[PDB]
Amino acid sequence: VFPHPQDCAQHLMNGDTLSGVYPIFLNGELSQKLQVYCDMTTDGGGWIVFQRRQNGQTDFFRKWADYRVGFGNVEDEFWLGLDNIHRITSQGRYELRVDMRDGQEAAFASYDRFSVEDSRNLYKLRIGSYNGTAGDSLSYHQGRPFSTEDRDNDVAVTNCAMSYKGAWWYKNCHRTNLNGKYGESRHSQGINWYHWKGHEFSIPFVEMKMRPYNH
Ligand SMILES: [Ca+2]
Repeated sequence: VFPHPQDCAQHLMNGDTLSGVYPIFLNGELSQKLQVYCDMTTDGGGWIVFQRRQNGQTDFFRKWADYRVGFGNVEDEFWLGLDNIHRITSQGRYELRVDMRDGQEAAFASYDRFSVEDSRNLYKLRIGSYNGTAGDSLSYHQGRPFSTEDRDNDVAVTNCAMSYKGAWWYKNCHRTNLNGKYGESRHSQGINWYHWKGHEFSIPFVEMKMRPYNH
């Protein structure tokens, strides 16, 4: 159906049902290949996973350049890269899902719009309306630029990314911190999703993922 799938939903539509690594072609262009991890099972499948935490073996306390280009293994812990996320979210309207787990407990948050702006606009976050079980901890970050420890774009007098061991669309400073320090229970420094587990619990497994709206 789609000779050059531009996301995981188009792969799913072609008949590919197994989660794993797929090439997607941005704007359907053969020359714009990007390797991604497709979640083909959650809520019907078709998701591009663009962030994962699961074991703490990958350092996330990186700099702007690293968050721009991406790092990590898409089969393990990684960040797809802010330029890539901007390009994907510019090719249509995407929804965001955040899946989180703590042992046998699980929760999710979904937003019916998701985009980041370009480099010049500091990758500002845009999210739609919320539904789910984890609580809405991301709307606090609506409209905010991205910040890293070496590039403070937040509206705190402090450096949020340095103080809270992360990289995020910080304001003053956060309700979620999913690029924070793995396993870190000190208040607001770990992998927090406030409305699910507060600021003194670091979530051991999180995935951030996106699929075309109303798929
Ligand atoms: Ca600041």
